Amino acid sequence: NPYARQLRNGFRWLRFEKELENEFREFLSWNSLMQRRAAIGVAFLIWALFIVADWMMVDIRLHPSLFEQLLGVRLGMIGLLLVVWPAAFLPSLRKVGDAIAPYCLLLINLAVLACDVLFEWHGVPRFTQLGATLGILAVFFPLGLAFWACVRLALLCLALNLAVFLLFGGEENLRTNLLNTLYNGLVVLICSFALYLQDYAQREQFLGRRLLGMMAEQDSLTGLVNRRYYELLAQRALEQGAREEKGVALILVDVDDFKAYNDHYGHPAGDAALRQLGVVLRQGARRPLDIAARLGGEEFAVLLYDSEEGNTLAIAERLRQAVEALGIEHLGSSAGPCLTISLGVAYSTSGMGLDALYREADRALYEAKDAGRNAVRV
Amino acid sequence: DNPYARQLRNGFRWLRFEKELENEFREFLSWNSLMQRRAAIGVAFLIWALFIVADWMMVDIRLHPSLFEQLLGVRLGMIGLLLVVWPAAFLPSLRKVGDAIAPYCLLLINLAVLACDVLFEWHGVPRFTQLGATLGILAVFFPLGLAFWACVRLALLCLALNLAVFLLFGGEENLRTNLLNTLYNGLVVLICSFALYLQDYAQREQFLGRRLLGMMAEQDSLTGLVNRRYYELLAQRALEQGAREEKGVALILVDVDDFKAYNDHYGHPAGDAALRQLGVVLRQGARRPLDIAARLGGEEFAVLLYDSEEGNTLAIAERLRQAVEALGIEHLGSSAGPCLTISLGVAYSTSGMGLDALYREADRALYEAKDAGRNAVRV
Ligand SMILES: Nc1nc2c(ncn2[C@@H]2O[C@H](COP(=O)(O)CP(=O)(O)OP(=O)(O)O)[C@@H](O)[C@H]2O)c(=O)[nH]1
Ligand SMILES: Nc1nc2c(ncn2[C@@H]2O[C@H](COP(=O)(O)CP(=O)(O)OP(=O)(O)O)[C@@H](O)[C@H]2O)c(=O)[nH]1
Ligand SMILES: Nc1nc2c(ncn2[C@@H]2O[C@H](COP(=O)(O)CP(=O)(O)OP(=O)(O)O)[C@@H](O)[C@H]2O)c(=O)[nH]1
Ligand SMILES: Nc1nc2c(ncn2[C@@H]2O[C@H](COP(=O)(O)CP(=O)(O)OP(=O)(O)O)[C@@H](O)[C@H]2O)c(=O)[nH]1
Ligand SMILES: [Mg+2]
Ligand SMILES: [Mg+2]
Repeated sequence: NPYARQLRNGFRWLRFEKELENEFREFLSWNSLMQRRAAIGVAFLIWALFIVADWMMVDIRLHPSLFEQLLGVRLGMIGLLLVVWPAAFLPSLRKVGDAIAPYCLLLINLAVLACDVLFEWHGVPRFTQLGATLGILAVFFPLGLAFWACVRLALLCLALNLAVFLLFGGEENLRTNLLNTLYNGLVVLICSFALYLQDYAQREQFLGRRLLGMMAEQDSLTGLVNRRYYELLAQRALEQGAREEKGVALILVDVDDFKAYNDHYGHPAGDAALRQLGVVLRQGARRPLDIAARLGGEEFAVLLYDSEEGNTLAIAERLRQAVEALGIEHLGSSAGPCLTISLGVAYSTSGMGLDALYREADRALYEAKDAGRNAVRV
Repeated sequence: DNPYARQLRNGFRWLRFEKELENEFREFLSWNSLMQRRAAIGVAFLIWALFIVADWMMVDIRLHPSLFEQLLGVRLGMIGLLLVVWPAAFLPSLRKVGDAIAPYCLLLINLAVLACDVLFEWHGVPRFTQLGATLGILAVFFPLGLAFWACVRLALLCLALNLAVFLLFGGEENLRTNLLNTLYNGLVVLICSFALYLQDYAQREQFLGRRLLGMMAEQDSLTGLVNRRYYELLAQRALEQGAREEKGVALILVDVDDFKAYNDHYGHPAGDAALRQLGVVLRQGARRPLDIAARLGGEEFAVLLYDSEEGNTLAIAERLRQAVEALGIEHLGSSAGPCLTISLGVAYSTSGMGLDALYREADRALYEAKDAGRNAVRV
């Protein structure tokens, strides 16, 4: 089981196998549709709050040109925010949003510094140094991106935020911006702790549900289908077979003389071979809508879909030969040097239930097992 | 079913478990969060040390020596507080004490963040690191192992102090800057609350899943009592323990008689229905200490007994046989009575004797009870 082995060996440093990671990314994108809706809404609200704050804070009568330039930049992203808005709600193109989400964030960061880079252009001192911080925290919003995607994005944002102040506004406020950029560095580090626990929990919650579902779908010792799933699926198979008007053939597999194997070879060794029986039974089960299941204990049942009586006899004979050709020693057998297998085949028609076919299948094995080696009766 | 499975099916939006589950979860949270306190103490010591360096970096000691001294006293005070709480957090013996002051420790850190600022306006010097108050809020969201609502209510209280101190002790010269920064900090809390919710929700589902996955796989059964493989581990351990203290172990196998009639006349859902009442009445009849009851597979089950004599084993076998006989279930196809009949086989084990020998004797008596018209118990 690919899911089980990933959980056992651990997934530290937050990385799956190539196929599992691709499945996880689809899982991440599927469950982050609601988060994208909130992220677009909050970004529109935040930038709207920036505009009203700027107008009510800076005087226009003395610096009208500065106000006009700032107002153009802010509305520019707001209009650009309404053009990426149709690309985040339509499910038809949600895939492209996985690659443009970094584009839609770093561009927002670009405008955050653009508003400040104009206060010193017009010779007006700043009134809030917390603008740069809110652009950085937008990176950590849960847009369904991975751990390393968000982390590498904020670090790039941090570098660009530091760069804009070094080449601009020189010999003025340099100490206060460098400290604020340094303070932001701690902001990124603190948020990295929390995001790590989020992504680690998310992956191992995804791994659990896949493993839990598979475990209930199959049995444990072998890879066949457990009892309660087999009953439900066979009823669906019978209903489907009646819908398309074609008979369903049932063949049951039973091991003969298992006390001798148990008491002479040991309890763990006696059925250690059960997996070997499972694989050689499964390799003979490759047809479409052809199932392999264990009914609990020594006896197994496999269901054939759209097969004729000649085919059922042919496939039953070769699997009996195949298990005989395995040649596992079993000294207590009265029908051969090695362990022997009994088969019982029954045919089911449309509108005829599971109970009747099982009744029509059991005594063929009973008449075969007794006074018989590996005989098969229809 | 399981309490863990019950919660998962019910759902846990708003992040609240049952009282017993939440107490287990909180202990689970504290156990796994022990490593996080190592980093939390490290960063808080490092951050406050860096605050001291920054304050001395530019503050004019010549012009304002009193301001520098007062700030230096406050910052070293919490570092002293960090060195007195540090021995109370790394010791596993009082880990409950270590997180008994976690809201207390964070609030004090927030207090010094504002106290090392308001003194700038006390001495008439404009501040230079308005971002300082924000760092006192982000400390609340550090993964200290607290619950979701504990962190959320803590940061909101820290938000209140920022607004209160700047409106009252913040004078009137830099107010318009203060409310803007406090309003921006409100967005900081809101943004971090989104990520916090996903963290706690993802964590809680795992604990329900891990408890459910482990218990269903290793232990228990879908309808029965215990998995066959786990029964084998217990039986080997019980035999090893029994041989160590030199006492016999009694084994009893319970079998259903004439099950073909029940299956083909009453149906499969009736057949598995007969199983689960059979399981519960066998479970209620198994109350001895270190008593193992399991579903081996198919129709037969085995119960393991520790420190019992032949008379007790025969006595308990008879009453459960009468109990299941007293249970009125229509099994009209029976050839041994009006209702379904149950066969039992009891075997005794000695010291240093393998499970195959006792199992062979146990089933041997079972068939010799079967051919005797059922309803028989043999040793
Ligand atoms: N059982 C749990 N283990 C957890 C939980 N959170 C973290 N961990 C542990 O985190 C481990 C991840 O590997 P590391 O120790 O390298 C992770 P790091 O040291 O960077 O941070 P922690 O996750 O705080 O240990 C993993 O072995 C888990 O046992 C949790 O909620 N439950
Ligand atoms: N290790 C395991 N042993 C099993 C399992 N299921 C059944 N058994 C063992 O197999 C036996 C039950 O099957 P039967 O007694 O009907 C075996 P036998 O081949 O003699 O039956 P017929 O061929 O129908 O006469 C019994 O010894 C069980 O302990 C299993 O999943 N694992
Ligand atoms: N299968 C997953 N569901 C998730 C994940 N993250 C969030 N959710 C969903 O979160 C939901 C729990 O919250 P509610 O249903 O009350 C809606 P709320 O807005 O509070 O949460 P979200 O649905 O996460 O926005 C739940 O239905 C999940 O489907 C995830 O990683 N996997
Ligand atoms: N509904 C279920 N039927 C089961 C289950 N396990 C076995 N069986 C049925 O039990 C039958 C196997 O034969 P049994 O060992 O029950 C023999 P029975 O008690 O009918 O006759 P005696 O040998 O005279 O005691 C067969 O019809 C199986 O389908 C199970 O978990 N559920
Ligand atoms: Mg058999
Ligand atoms: Mg029987």
